[PDB]
Amino acid sequence: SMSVPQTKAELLLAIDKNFSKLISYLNTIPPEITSDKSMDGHAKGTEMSVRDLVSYLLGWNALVVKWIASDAKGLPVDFPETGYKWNQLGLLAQKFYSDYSELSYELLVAELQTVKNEIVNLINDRTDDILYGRPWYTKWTMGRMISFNTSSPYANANGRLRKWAKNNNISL
Ligand SMILES: [Ca+2]
Ligand SMILES: [Ca+2]
Ligand SMILES: [Cl-]
Ligand code: NA
Repeated sequence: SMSVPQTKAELLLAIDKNFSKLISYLNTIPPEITSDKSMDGHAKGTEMSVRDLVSYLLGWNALVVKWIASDAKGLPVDFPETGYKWNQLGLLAQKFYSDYSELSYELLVAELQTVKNEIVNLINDRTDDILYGRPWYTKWTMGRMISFNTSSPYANANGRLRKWAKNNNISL
């Protein structure tokens, strides 16, 4: 649907559309301002930087790749992550923050592009039946696990960046 992809084609489209927009925004923003803690954060009342936002996106995108790739190698997978429950997603996002705290904006953007390319490759190697035809992780399809961690967060990031750019001298 327009809300949540329900086919392989829709998933690829949402990724392509939302990521193309995101990368256009990330390539526009002067890197010199990407450490200002001037964006509203995920939890209300917090603040984050553009670099921090890229770090959060990278963590979710790397995670879904790790789930799929590890499963495909016949390895057990902890969801959402080893040591975390599904009601600890803020805590998990803070792991990403620490994981990537010393990485530059430029390296983060490059890494995000790399893992986005890898998720597209994983999708391309599969079919609609694999992605949407049956459950994969408990009640959820693989395709939904992918959009939940890629196209949906990309679109949220795009909206956050549009709002922020209005107060930071950036047209986009
Ligand atoms: Ca903001
Ligand atoms: Ca505050
Ligand atoms: Cl989703
Ligand atoms: Na989906």
